[PDB]
Amino acid sequence: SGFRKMAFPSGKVEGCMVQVTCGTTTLNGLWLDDVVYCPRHVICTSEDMLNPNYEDLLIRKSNHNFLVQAGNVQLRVIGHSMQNCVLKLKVDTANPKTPKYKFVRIQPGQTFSVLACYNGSPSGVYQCAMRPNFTIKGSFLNGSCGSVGFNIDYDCVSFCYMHHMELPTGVHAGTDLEGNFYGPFVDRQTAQAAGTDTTITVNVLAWLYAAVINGDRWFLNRFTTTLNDFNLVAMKYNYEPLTQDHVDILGPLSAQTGIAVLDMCASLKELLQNGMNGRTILGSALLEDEFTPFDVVRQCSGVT
Amino acid sequence: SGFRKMAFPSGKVEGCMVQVTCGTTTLNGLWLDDVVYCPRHVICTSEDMLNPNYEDLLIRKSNHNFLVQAGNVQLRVIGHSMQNCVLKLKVDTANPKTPKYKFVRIQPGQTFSVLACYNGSPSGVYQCAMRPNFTIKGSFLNGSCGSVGFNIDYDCVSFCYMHHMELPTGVHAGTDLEGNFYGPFVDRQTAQAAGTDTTITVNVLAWLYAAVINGDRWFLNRFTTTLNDFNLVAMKYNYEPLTQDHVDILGPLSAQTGIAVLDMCASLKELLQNGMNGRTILGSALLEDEFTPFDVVRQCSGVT
Ligand SMILES: CCNCc1cn(C)nn1
Ligand SMILES: CCNCc1cn(C)nn1
Repeated sequence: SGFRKMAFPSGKVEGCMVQVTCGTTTLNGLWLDDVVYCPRHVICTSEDMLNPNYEDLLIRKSNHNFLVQAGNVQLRVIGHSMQNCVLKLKVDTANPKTPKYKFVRIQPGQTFSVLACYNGSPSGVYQCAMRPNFTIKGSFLNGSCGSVGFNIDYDCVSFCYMHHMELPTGVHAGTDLEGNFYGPFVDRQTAQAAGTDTTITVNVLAWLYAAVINGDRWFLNRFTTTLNDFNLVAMKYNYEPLTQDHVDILGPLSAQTGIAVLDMCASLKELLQNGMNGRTILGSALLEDEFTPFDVVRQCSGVT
Repeated sequence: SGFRKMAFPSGKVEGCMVQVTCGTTTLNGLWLDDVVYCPRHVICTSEDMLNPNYEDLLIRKSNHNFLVQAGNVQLRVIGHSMQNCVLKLKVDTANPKTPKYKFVRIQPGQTFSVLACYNGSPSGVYQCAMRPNFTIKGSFLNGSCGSVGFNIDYDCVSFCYMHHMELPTGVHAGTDLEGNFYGPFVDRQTAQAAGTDTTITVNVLAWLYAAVINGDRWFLNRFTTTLNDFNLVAMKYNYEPLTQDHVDILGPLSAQTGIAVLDMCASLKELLQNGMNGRTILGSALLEDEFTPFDVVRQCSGVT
C-alpha cells in the first residue's frame, strides 16, 4: 500500500551522462553508442544567447573545441553535427554502459523521470509531466542543461526530453533527442511566455483511482455525469477536455475498483466545485495530475 | 530554479539488490561485500508471522535453504546469522558493484531515498522522511520487503532503512541495517498502532526558505515571534517543537535569503492559523515537511 511520486531507477541513465565544455560553458551530454548529445547553446556566450545564429557560430568550432569528459577520462571527438537544437558529437569510443534505448517524442500529459546533472554528474532524480502548454516544472540550476528525461520499459530506456531553457516565469523548456523543442520555445534569451497550464484531467482521474485502491475513499459520492457535462465543468476549471480515448485508457482502473469512469468524473466534478474542505487525498491538498493511468497501474502492480 | 521532491540517483544501490527466497517467500536482499542483508521474516510462513520464534524457526534452516539470485546468476551461501531483525547471508562472492558505504541510524525528521524493488529488481525511486512516530509513508506492495533507504554523500552510500512491515493503517515500519526497528514496531502480524504523526517543523521552515529562494513569497508577513511563542502554536497544530539546534541548522538559509529564522517562524505561524486560503507554495496546498535544511541547501546549490 501507499502511493508515491516515483521516478524510474536512474542507474541506466547515470551510465550515459558526460560533461561537455565549449569555451567557458560546461553542461551535460548524453553518451549513447559513439554519439554525445547536448544542447547546441553550449557554443553560445550568454551574449550570443540574445540573438544566436547557430550555423554561423558553429563555422568557428572544430571537433577539438568540444571537450567531452566521462568520469575523469577525456573522450576524443571525431565529428560533430547540428540536428535541430542539439549537437551530436561523434566520439571514437562507444559508451560501454549504453543501455537498450529509443528516442521518443511524448505528448502533453505524459510523465517521465529527470536525472538532474551538473558537470556530467548526477545530483538527483524526480518525476515530471509534459504540461499541456509544453513546459515542464523541473528543478534545474545553471549547469543542468543537457540533463535528460526518460521512461524505462523493463531494460529499454526511452529518452524523451533534454533540458535547454528556463523561462522568465521559472518553468522549463527543452527538446526531444532529435533536438525539436516541445511547444513553441526557442533556444534564445528572448520574451517567451507559456500559455495556460491546464490540469491533465485523465491523470487526475488515474490518481483518484490510485487513492481508492490505497483506501482514500472519502471523496466518492453518489453521482455520475456524462463526458459532455463533465467537460463543461472541466473547461470552467482549466482542466483538459476528457475524451473517449481517456475513458478507454482508464478502463483497467475502472475494472479493478468497480467504479465506472463517469462516476469517478462526477466525484472529480464535486471536488472541483466544492474544493477539498481542508481534507487530503493520498497526502495531497490539491488534485495531482503527474501520474498517468499507466503510472498508477505500474506502481499499483509493482512492475520492474 | 524550481524545487522538486528529489531522490538520490539510485544506480549505486541498484547494483546491490538481489532476490532472496526461503521456501515460498521471495523478497529483496542488499548485497555489500560478501554479505546479503534481508529481513529475517523471509523464514516465516504468513502463519508463522502471527507469533514467530525466529531463533526456533532458524534452527530448521540451512545455508542451502537461502536462495540468493543476483540478476540471473545464483550466489552460493556459505553462512548465515541473525542480527536483531535482519539476516546476514555470507556468500562466496564479494559484490563487484559494492559502493563505498556506511550503515547509519537516522533520527525522526531525516529524509532518505527508497529504491522500491520486487524479486531483486528495482521498480522505482522516491524520497521519504522518518516520521516523528518512526513510521515512513512509503509505496510498498507484497515482495517489496528488503527494499532499502539511503542517502549519498558524493560516492558513499549511507544505508539507513530496510523495509519490513505494513501496519494495518497502511504506513510502513522497518529497520536500520543492524536490524533494529525504527520506533516500537516488531516483525510480527499483531496490533501495532502508530502514535501521532506530527509535522517536522524544521523541514517546513527549510521548505519555506526554498520557496522564497524560488520566488514564491506571498506568505511572507510583517511579523516575528519567539521560539516559546511559536512552540505554543506548533504544539496546538501537532508540529514538532522548534529548538535552538533547529534555528542554528537553518542559519545558512537565513543568511542566503536575509529572512531571520524567527521571522519565517512568524510566517509559518500565520499559515497555521489562517491556512493557505486556496493558494499554493512550490505547487503544494499543504506545508511540505519532507525536505531537510540540508536537502534545501543541496538542491538549491546543485551538489553531485
Ligand atoms: C557542420 C557539421 N560538420 C562539422 C565537422 C567538421 N569535422 C571534421 N567534423 N565535423
Ligand atoms: C545461528 C546462525 N548460524 C547458522 C549457520 C550454520 N552454518 C553452517 N552457517 N551458518
